[PDB]
Amino acid sequence: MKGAVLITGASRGIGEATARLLHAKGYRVGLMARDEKRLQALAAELEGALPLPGDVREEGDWARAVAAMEEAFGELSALVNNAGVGVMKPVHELTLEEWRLVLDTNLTGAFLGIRHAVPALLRRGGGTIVNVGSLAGKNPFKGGAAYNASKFGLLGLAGAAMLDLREANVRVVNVLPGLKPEDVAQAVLFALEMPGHAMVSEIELRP
Amino acid sequence: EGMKGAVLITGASRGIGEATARLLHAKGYRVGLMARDEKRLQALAAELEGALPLPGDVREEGDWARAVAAMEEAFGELSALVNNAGVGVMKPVHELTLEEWRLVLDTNLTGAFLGIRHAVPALLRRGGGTIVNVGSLAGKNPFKGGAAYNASKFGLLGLAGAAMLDLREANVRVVNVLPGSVKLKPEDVAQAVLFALEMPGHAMVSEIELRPT
Ligand SMILES: [Co+2]
Ligand SMILES: [Co+2]
Repeated sequence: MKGAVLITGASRGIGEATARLLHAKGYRVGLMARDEKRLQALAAELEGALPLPGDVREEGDWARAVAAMEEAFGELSALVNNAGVGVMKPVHELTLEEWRLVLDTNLTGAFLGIRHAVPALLRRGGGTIVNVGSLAGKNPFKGGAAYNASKFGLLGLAGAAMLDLREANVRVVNVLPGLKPEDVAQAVLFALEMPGHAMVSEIELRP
Repeated sequence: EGMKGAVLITGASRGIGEATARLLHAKGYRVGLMARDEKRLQALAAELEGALPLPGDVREEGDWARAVAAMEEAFGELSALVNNAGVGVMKPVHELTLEEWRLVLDTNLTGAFLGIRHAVPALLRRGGGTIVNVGSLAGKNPFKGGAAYNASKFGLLGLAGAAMLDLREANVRVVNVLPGSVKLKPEDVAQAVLFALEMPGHAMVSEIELRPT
């Protein structure tokens, strides 16, 4: 009875470390990821976890994932918006398709996560939404136009969302890594157990 | 008189956009008026001789391609771009539809990207130029109902920051013009946009912050 937590980009990096940590801590986690091959292996490692291969950009996949969490665990206590991809090229060399891939996955994906998760959290009397910040701090860098745009956008989305859901006992917390994936994973764990009283809205880790 | 530059302005039919158009044109700059409301663009184009009415949607690469090209055919070149297009839908984050969300982000954020993508080549043709982004307070201060608006305004700074680092070696200056922290008239912003454009070349300005006096 630790709480059902949905995690995007769970097949690798921070997502995987987070998945592994929460599962080893008694959390019943849902693993959302695009890479089916990796997810399949992780689904057998974390027995009990709910493997949910899909596309964070698709609103349909989000409906199915949240519905699946409630059907398998009876509820959704938290969402960890981690999913994040990049395409490092000079701003004027990026194509619309590349721009969209990053923005739709990193930013639109988080928005959809929130939209589809809130209704499920409300039915549980509340919950937590954790967003993973940029893995390169909050300073612009060459070739990062799309990436920075998505990560900065994410903060704006999270800031407004925090104010919106605050009275419905839904805490929006940002975990901003900008070392090791196991580190960020620890930060996410803290955000899920420590707060609760809806006060901490941002945890930052040293570069 | 008649060789100050050719500037393409988005959201030119109203507010800051229109104020920038009137000033720059009065100062000798050739201007392209980009906005969706064709009637208002035509009306404003009539008030300014030479002004190029370029109705179009900043979300479409197609309209940007045609706009920039129209600029080069009418004025022989494009010297600068001013991003001022914007739309707003405010409401609780989870109550926002995917459609309402895309309207805001594609127009306010993707629109600037497409603008940089299609204006740069025309600027590289003449050896350089300027891209001015009109910022917003919503770019730093979250607020109830601003999920999509804040996200697009925060993201704009991310895009702009990396953009200036990518283009500075090609002599393309990306400068941001935005409000202070804590009323600012449309004419005041137009003035800042004016300076950003006309200033000597040497470790120039990357950002100009304004506030009501
Ligand atoms: Co993944
Ligand atoms: Co209009």
